Amino acid sequence: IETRKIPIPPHRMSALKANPLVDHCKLQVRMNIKEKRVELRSSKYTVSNEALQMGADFVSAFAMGFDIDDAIALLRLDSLYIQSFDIKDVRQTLGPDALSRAIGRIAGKDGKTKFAIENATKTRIVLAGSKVHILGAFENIGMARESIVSLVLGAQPGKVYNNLRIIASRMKERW
RNA sequence: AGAGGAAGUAGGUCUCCGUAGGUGAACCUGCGGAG
Repeated sequence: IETRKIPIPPHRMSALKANPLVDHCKLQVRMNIKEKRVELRSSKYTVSNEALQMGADFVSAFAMGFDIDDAIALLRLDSLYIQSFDIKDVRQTLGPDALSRAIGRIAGKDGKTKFAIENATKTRIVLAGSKVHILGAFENIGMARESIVSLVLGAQPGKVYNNLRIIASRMKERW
C-alpha cells in the first residue's frame, strides 16, 4: 500500500473541481485545492504500480496545462509521454530580449504556428511563457522539440514548417 | 498653295489575476501584469 500526493498550480483549480479516477483505476482520491494538494491512495482493488504512476502522471499532466480531452489520452495509451521544455534551456544569445520575441515566434498570432506544428507532427503542446509542454509519442516530441528550438535559433517559421512536414511524412512511412 | 518626274528608307497562443465599460451573479470587450 502506497500513496502519492501531487501539488497543483492555482490556475486549474475550477477545472479540477470539475468531475472519476476511482472508477478509472479503482484508486481512492482526495483533493484540497487550498493546500494545493491531491491525494492518491492505493486500495485493495488497486493492483499495480503502473496504475499508481500512471494516475500520478495523468493528474500532473492535467495540472500543467492540458485538459481532460488530452489527459484521458494519457490515461488510456501507454505509449504517450509528456516532456516539459523550458525556453531558458539551450540559448543562442545572452541578450534578455528572449521571452516576448521567442514565444511570439513559437505561438504565432491566433495560434497559427503552434497549431500548424501540432497538426503537422501529431503532438499536442501548450505554451505558457518560459515553460512549453509537449504531449505525444516521444519521436513526435523530438520532432516538435527540434522545430521549436530551430524557431528560437532564429529560423523562419515557413522553412521550419516545411522541413517539419517532410520529416513527419518520412516518420509516418513504414518502409 | 499643285497634278507629274526622279530617289531612299521600312508574428504573444492558452490560463489566471488587477482594472475600466457593457445588462446584471456569472459573462463579453479593451488594457496592464504574472505564469
